Amino acid sequence: MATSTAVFRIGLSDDVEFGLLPPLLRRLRAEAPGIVLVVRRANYLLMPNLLASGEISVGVSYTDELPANAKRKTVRRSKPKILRADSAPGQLTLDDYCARPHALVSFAGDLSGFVDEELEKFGRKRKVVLAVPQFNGLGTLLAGTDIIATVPDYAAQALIAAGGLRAEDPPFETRAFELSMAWRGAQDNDPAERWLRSRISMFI
Amino acid sequence: ATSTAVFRIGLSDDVEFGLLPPLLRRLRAEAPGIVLVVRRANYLLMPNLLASGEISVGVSYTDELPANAKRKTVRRSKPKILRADGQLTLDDYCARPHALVSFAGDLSGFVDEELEKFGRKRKVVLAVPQFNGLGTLLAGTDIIATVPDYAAQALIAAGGLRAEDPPFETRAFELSMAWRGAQDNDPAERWLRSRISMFI
Repeated sequence: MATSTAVFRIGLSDDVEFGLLPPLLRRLRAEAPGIVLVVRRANYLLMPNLLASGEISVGVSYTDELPANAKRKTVRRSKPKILRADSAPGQLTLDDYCARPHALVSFAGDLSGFVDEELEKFGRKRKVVLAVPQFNGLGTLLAGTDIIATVPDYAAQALIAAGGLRAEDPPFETRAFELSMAWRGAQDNDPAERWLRSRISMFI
Repeated sequence: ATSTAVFRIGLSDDVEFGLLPPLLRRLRAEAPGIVLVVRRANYLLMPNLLASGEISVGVSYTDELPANAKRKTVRRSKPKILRADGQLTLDDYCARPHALVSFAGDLSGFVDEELEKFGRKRKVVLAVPQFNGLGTLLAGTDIIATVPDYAAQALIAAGGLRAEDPPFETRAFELSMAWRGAQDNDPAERWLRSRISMFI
């Protein structure tokens, strides 16, 4: 692989890109200086599209369902986290949660999510005032407001690292998709792709 | 001011990164009850979201405009070079490795078209979809990136990088706001386009 000038196309969740990419880039550069990396944005909705269409060979993303012609590997289990920016003492109760306005990380413009689906089961609801298509930058949008966001704990970690937010366990149970490495069945055999995937796994 | 309506806007990665926070602060200050949906769309994907009705207004580099649609320039082009290592000469610029940001999966960008006019070329070694975290990405490397000035301002504010003017020029980073002609009369939509235009 040292003499390779091949171009590689991978898909990454926007939060995963912060931690995975810098150490990864250094490894491929040092051992395969001719290879070019193209990173596409990935989420659990675009993930089957990116694989089935050929836009990426492998992705590291939150994943829900994948095409039948796709292999996958869990890289990290997720639990939900509440993010807030106000200064009120104490953890949010369920009543507090349902009364405050919410920011939703929605990858296709929906104003409701799985949290709303779960709250509806118990006859409760919430008001979403903001839908954003990514995780990063969310702290700049919540700052100085009482808007709260419900995100996977991996995204929460990166957003807490960005500063200005508090993280807590939600006052109820909701979904949190796994972080996965997923690739298409055809490329399980490929040595160049096996090599890239083994290099990604060296850092996550 | 008392509006509680839902607005759906499309923004490229550079605009969502550097300009959405000031825009949102101003939108919420005037109309605290509005609901905002932001869709991510680069300069090639944007027109599809406008034609399909997924958004009512988009902000991106100049692209294809669907039928019935209108556009207006909202910010002039001012690119900046970012570096983590004096000012870079043109020969240094064409010799350093380049990271390309959010060009829909391609290995070419606007700068490649500009350099060709001098019979020059560059080497793109990396393509990423986001501007946030570029500092930690270029840290300890000779890789440079060429971003719009509003993205450079936010990235320099986080520390670790230096920003310079490029050794050539380009209108290619001009921001244009596009919308459908059917919504050209909606007072709520025209309020929104008015505020986007003002707060650039």
